[PDB]
Amino acid sequence: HSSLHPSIPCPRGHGAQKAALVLLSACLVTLWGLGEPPEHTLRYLVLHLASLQLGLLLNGVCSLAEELRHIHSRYRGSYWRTVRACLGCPLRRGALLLLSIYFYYSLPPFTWMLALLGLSQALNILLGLKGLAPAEISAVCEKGNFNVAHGLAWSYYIGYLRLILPELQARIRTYNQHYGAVSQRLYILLPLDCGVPDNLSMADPNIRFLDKLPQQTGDRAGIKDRVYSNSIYELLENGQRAGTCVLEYATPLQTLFAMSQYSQAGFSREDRLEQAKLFCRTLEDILADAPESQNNCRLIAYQEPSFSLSQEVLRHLRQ
Amino acid sequence: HSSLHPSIPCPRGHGAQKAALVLLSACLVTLWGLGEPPEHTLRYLVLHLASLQLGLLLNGVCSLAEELRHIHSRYRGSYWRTVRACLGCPLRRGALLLLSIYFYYSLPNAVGPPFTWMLALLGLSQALNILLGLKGLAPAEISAVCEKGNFNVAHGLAWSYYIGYLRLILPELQARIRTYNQHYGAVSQRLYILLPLDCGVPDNLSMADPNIRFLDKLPQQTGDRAGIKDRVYSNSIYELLENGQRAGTCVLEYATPLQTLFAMSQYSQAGFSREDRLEQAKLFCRTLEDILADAPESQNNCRLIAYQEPSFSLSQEVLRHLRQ
Amino acid sequence: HSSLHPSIPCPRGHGAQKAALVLLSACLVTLWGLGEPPEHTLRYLVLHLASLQLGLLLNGVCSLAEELRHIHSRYRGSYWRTVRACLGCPLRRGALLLLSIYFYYSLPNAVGPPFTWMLALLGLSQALNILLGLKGLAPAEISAVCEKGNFNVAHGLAWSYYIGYLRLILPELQARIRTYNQHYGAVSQRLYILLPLDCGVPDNLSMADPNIRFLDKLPQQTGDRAGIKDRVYSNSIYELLENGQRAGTCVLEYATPLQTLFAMSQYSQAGFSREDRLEQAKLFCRTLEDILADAPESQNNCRLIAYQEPSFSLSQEVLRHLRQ
Amino acid sequence: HSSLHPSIPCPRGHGAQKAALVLLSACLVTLWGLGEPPEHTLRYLVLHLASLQLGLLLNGVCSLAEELRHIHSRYRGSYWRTVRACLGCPLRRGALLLLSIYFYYSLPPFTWMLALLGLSQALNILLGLKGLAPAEISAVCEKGNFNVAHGLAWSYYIGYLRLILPELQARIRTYNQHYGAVSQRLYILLPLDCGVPDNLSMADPNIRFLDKLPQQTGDRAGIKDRVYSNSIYELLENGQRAGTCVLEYATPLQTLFAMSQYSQAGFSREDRLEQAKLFCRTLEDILADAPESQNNCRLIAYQEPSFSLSQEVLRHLRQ
Ligand SMILES: CCCCCCCC/C=C\CCCCCCCC(=O)OC[C@H](COP(=O)(O)O[C@@H]1[C@H](O)[C@H](OP(=O)(O)O)[C@@H](O)[C@H](OP(=O)(O)O)[C@H]1O)OC(=O)CCCCCCC/C=C\CCCCCCCC
Ligand SMILES: CCCCCCCC/C=C\CCCCCCCC(=O)OC[C@H](COP(=O)(O)O[C@@H]1[C@H](O)[C@H](OP(=O)(O)O)[C@@H](O)[C@H](OP(=O)(O)O)[C@H]1O)OC(=O)CCCCCCC/C=C\CCCCCCCC
Ligand SMILES: Nc1nc(=O)c2ncn([C@@H]3O[C@@H]4COP(=O)(O)O[C@H]5[C@@H](O)[C@H](n6cnc7c(N)ncnc76)O[C@@H]5COP(=O)(O)O[C@@H]3[C@@H]4O)c2[nH]1
Ligand SMILES: Nc1nc(=O)c2ncn([C@@H]3O[C@@H]4COP(=O)(O)O[C@H]5[C@@H](O)[C@H](n6cnc7c(N)ncnc76)O[C@@H]5COP(=O)(O)O[C@@H]3[C@@H]4O)c2[nH]1
Ligand SMILES: CC(C)CCC[C@@H](C)[C@H]1CC[C@H]2[C@@H]3CC=C4C[C@@H](OC(=O)CCC(=O)O)CC[C@]4(C)[C@H]3CC[C@]12C
Ligand SMILES: CC(C)CCC[C@@H](C)[C@H]1CC[C@H]2[C@@H]3CC=C4C[C@@H](OC(=O)CCC(=O)O)CC[C@]4(C)[C@H]3CC[C@]12C
Ligand SMILES: CC1(C)C(=O)N(Cc2c(F)cccc2Cl)c2cc(C(=O)NCc3c(F)cc(F)cc3F)ccc21
Ligand SMILES: CC1(C)C(=O)N(Cc2c(F)cccc2Cl)c2cc(C(=O)NCc3c(F)cc(F)cc3F)ccc21
Repeated sequence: HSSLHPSIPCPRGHGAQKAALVLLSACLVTLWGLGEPPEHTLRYLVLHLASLQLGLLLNGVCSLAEELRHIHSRYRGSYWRTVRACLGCPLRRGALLLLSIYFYYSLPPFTWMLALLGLSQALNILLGLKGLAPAEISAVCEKGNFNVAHGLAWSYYIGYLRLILPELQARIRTYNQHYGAVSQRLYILLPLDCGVPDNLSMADPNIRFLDKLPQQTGDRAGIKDRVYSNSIYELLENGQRAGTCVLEYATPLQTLFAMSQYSQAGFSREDRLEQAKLFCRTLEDILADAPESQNNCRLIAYQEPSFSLSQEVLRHLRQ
Repeated sequence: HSSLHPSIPCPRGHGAQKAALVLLSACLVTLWGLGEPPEHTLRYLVLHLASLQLGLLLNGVCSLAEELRHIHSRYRGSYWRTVRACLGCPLRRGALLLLSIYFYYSLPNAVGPPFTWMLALLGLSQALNILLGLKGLAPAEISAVCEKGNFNVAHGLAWSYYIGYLRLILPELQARIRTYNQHYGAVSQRLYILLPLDCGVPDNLSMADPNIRFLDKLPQQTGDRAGIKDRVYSNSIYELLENGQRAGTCVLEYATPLQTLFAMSQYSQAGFSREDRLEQAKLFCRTLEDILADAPESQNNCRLIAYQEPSFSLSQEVLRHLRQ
Repeated sequence: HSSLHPSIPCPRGHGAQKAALVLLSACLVTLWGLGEPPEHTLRYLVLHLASLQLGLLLNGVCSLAEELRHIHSRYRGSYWRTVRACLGCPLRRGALLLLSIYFYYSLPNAVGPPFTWMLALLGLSQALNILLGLKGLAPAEISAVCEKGNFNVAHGLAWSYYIGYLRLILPELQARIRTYNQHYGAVSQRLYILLPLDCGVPDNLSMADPNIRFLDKLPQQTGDRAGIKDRVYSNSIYELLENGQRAGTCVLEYATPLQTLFAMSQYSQAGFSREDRLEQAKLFCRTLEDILADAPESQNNCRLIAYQEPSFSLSQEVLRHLRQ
Repeated sequence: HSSLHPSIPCPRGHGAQKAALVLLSACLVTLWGLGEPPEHTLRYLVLHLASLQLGLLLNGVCSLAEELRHIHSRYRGSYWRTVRACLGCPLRRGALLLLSIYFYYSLPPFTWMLALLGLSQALNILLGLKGLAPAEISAVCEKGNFNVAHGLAWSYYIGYLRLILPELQARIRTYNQHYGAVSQRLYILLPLDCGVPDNLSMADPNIRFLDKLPQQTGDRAGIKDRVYSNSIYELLENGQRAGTCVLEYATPLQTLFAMSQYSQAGFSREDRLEQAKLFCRTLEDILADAPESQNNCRLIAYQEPSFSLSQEVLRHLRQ
């Protein structure tokens, strides 16, 4: 469970499997109560599974009709890779297919039923009856890591935080020697609504600006001088300075907001809120394990309901 | 169809629906030939669809158990949104469930068990599907769902690259190039972005090809971003050597997000494989190409270079686009 | 739900689908009670749906005749796009047409004629529907289609008002107000927009309410737009009288697009009725409210006043929002 | 047929009615050939129409379930207005409904068939089978004038062109007296792709800028001084001035482009192109009839494929 903010969803668990197990127990008890012959039960069950497997075969063929066009670009020119992409594993799938064919032909008309199954399966593709529910899609994305926020969080850590955080420790001490000493941490603001104004004082006038740390420079991706700059802010309580820290907005959140505005992005407000929460979770998880963040940085997540933002930083700064 | 590189896949098309239509026509012709009673055909088709709908109901009920745990964080604390996520649409799904229940209870059936026995078996089979994983999507179906939904990481990386870096710098780039030319051969008036589909992206460009060397940088651009008081955007100028003599000079850079894809491959915590890296690298190029095409700020002031290593041509690749 | 005024309609909801679900449940219960053979029920339901699909095919064929004339101008000169526009989706529609033809030819029927006789009658009835206009949409269905598709004129007017005027001026408005206050009681730091749902909008605001009078204008703002070298955006300052003494002063204007709606009502060539004017005027307010809510440039620097005349309160209405 | 550009679609005609008439003739000839009893033909036809009318009644009831919620806001608190909105005209609809009920009950089970019809109609709403085709929607919008471009064109004429064009004649002469005399017309550019750059020279360097006309001022909508300004441009051919005119981009086209970019607008690229063409057509039609445009303005529509834009203005300027 995340410690940043209550609104952050936890990773999905096994609850579906437990519900399926309860359903299995109930179904078996019901079959025991009904008193129908066990052999007929087994026959019907195996026939149903065989029919499902054959429907899977036909759906895979329909998908293969599409994937073969991409054979060169996506599948590097191998027909077998395309076939596996459509069927998952041709060996296991072929074994189950042969078993299903044998059992469905033996146990019982085969040809008429096969045609009826193909007709049913074709309508599923054309009508779209097998479109997955939002929860099913969300679970698939989270397990596979097919998420916008996943890439943004790793991009943020790999590029910015990985480089600057080690140097941050040295730079802050240099500033304190040159100059009221500032806290020895970088504080990152995570607005779950993705506000992120470019001037921090506009967010809260109690946060006012102070001189900058020494610039950090590095050679990167063919640009010989990438300059990394950090600003210092003072926090006002009762109208006087009550804290001083190096402060940031998570810039990737600004990308999520902009994606929500552009029509070409295909990115909605609901996607923005879900991905914003996900971005916080994965960034929290990575920094926990990351060697670079010994004690160097702090994450602050908040959700505006007259807001406390200045007090929010102070609370963690005092903490 | 992408113009950057032959290997970049085109967006998926309707071919699956065309194959489904061919299959449907063939199945109808086969039923016509078989000569079985039409009423039996219709009855059993409807019964199969009804059984599928009931299995969907039960699977959603199983899913609903997990989502109810997240109700407060993921679904705004409302039960209806949870049920909507699990079942897709309560009204349409309820209508189809009523139809399925009515027709399966009412109609005679010889291929399937009576209603209650059938329901017990259907729940048993759905529980087996859930526990064993017998219904998992194929990787091609997952890819189709992701590309239709825009769930890929490369989509987010490309949009971040456009919104943060290019959208700001490209407008100012013309003025900075004119200033550099007037203050000072004259650099070309475009920014050239290199896209290695293998995601190598060395920091020191000289390491990639000795025929590329570094000149004095463009004037720095500064702007206030995300609560940081103004920060530097900088660009480097390079000269290109043909047989050891300058054939061309240009403003040039690697696409930084490709380094993120490569690093994500190395880190175990990322759950990102090398196969994903190549797939997402191609998708990044395709997405960025589409963005810059429509983007008004990027009209003819930007150019993309995409290549894959087969002694490499890199310096010639940049020269090719410059003289073109 | 809009906050501007009680009379502004909320967006349409799902109530129609809920009523349809209630109807479906009642019909299923009625069929259950009637005790007629289930197979007859299923057969005749399927036959009715098949007849509807064939009628749709014929109607699309009739429509296709008109669209083929426009092929080059409206459909890029491609036949497939014309057929797509007429039939919606060739693949899905073809699948359903094959199903309909197969089942109607194959199944026995007592309520309808044999296949060819039925086809002749169905074409006759569809031709009558087209010629007589017997299938025209009700005005409520047209309104639902328009609001779902965003086909209303008020949508375009609101988006033009936001994109052209407010998006530019509102950011500069703060600096202009600060400049006016420093150069010089002090005007409030917000722009107030008046929205008469009757679309009166007189040019001279003093004519609307003598208690409103005009002060020295804000500094002019100039910018280059649409091939015109810089042009003036100007705003007027007003003072508000309570019992003949200044209670408040503000920057204020009528929403110009409402004059367009009123004028469109007067002009015969516009094909725009007074009933449409009131409907679109409310929709304009609702659309603008939604735009400014999400728009980042309009955060707390803009305010909307909406009212309908029942001796009018106008000056008090502005005062209400100022002190609030 | 529009004279601006070939790409502009003409208003839809009667072709559908002619096709329906041909279909009617073919169906009647087919019925004559089949030789089935005419009385059975009439009975079946009337029963089909009656069933369609009853389905219409039930659909109207389902819609009324929704519209009643809006009774106060949209329908000014009248139940009868809501009922008419759902049914179109309760008198004619009730007459046809009573006739349909009578004929369907008399001619033939009624109750079972009525329930089956209701079940069929309910599925149409829930499944959405009656969603109109794009061409049907487009025809409805064009006839009803439910279009974004319709409002934009009238807004452009009512506000800008109506006011300035009369004054334009006087102002141009004033400029010629003060000062190479410029053409006595306003030229408006209509890019069907909705490009519309803010600086015209950027579109084509052969178009260069020249001093402005005297400013026009007016009192408008509570703003005491609305200033209307027009710029003058010179056109280069063979590298020297070859023309001088007052030149404009149609600003509403810029709105269409921006709407295409914003996600909140629900406006696509295809909508942008269709509405851009429609905007040209309606603006062409209105100015033809409008009293104000005696000879004062010219419309130029072009569609970029290295473009001739400067030559395009010259061609019409020479014309
Ligand atoms: C009485 C019943 C009533 C019901 C209605 C039935 C009426 C059927 C009527 C008419 C058919 C339409 C006109 C035909 C002529 C055009 C064809 C062509 O000659 O065209 C063919 C066309 C190639 O063209 P292309 O070279 O341009 O490639 C384009 C590519 O397809 C696009 O791919 P995609 O759409 O995103 O998937 C891409 O997007 C696009 O890109 P770009 O933007 O550049 O244009 C281009 O590349 O596709 C094909 O080969 C597929 C052709 C086969 C698909 C047929 C579906 C199944 C149909 C019927 C079922 C019966 C089958 C078995 C029957 C025997 C019994 C078992
Ligand atoms: C064995 C079969 C398996 C198949 C599945 C069947 C299972 C059925 C199961 C469970 C039902 C769901 C839980 C029920 C408790 C919640 C209800 C509530 O108590 O709630 C009621 C809720 C009011 O609430 P509310 O005050 O919050 O108003 C909101 C409003 O509705 C929203 O309007 P809309 O959705 O855009 O149309 C607006 O958008 C939202 O706005 P906001 O954003 O502010 O929230 C709010 O205003 O609506 C209603 O009165 C409608 C209630 C009736 C609709 C029922 C549909 C027909 C259903 C079944 C057919 C059988 C009928 C006849 C049967 C007898 C035989 C003839
Ligand atoms: N070649 C190049 N030169 C630049 O100056 C530059 N600036 C940004 N970018 C790249 O474009 C995109 C925009 O960055 P964004 O701010 O949205 O996310 C950035 C941002 O959240 C953070 N970050 C990076 N640099 C800074 C910086 N100087 N100051 C504050 N935050 C920074 O870390 C994220 C990833 O940066 P990069 O992974 O190195 O590549 C970025 C990114 O892909 C640049 N690319
Ligand atoms: N109150 C107010 N003060 C202004 O300065 C102002 N400027 C524009 N607008 C209004 O915002 C909207 C956006 O204008 P757009 O340019 O996109 O369409 C404008 C534009 O295409 C054209 N037009 C109007 N004024 C000018 C002008 N000065 N110069 C060139 N074109 C103009 O005619 C259209 C309708 O103008 P109005 O219908 O009177 O109100 C406009 C409009 O509703 C203003 N509203
Ligand atoms: C399950 C199917 C077969 C039958 C359901 C019929 C009705 C009882 C359903 C249909 C749609 C439902 C409504 C759709 C929308 C809403 C808004 C929804 O919004 C909230 O207030 C909570 C969301 C949030 O927290 O933001 C609350 C439930 C409610 C009233 C629902 C209540 C139950 C309704 C009426
Ligand atoms: C009518 C139904 C029942 C059967 C149709 C089956 C096929 C013959 C159809 C299905 C989709 C069609 C294709 C879908 C997409 C295109 C792209 C389309 O694009 C263009 O080149 C013209 C558009 C333009 O002018 O931009 C040309 C037709 C084509 C090849 C179509 C040809 C005919 C196809 C293969
Ligand atoms: C398309 C066609 C003709 C077909 O090929 N099958 C294969 C098949 C099964 F899928 C299932 C069992 C036997 C056969 Cl033989 C089929 C089945 C039904 C049916 O009524 N299934 C209910 C049902 C069960 F019988 C057992 C179960 F465990 C769950 C369940 F939901 C209707 C039509 C068909
Ligand atoms: C739902 C139910 C039971 C019902 O209420 N009707 C009413 C009705 C008609 F709609 C049409 C005719 C008679 C009746 Cl009685 C119906 C009809 C059919 C059918 O086969 N229609 C073919 C068909 C025709 F018969 C004549 C025609 F001019 C065109 C056409 F397409 C199937 C099921 C039903």
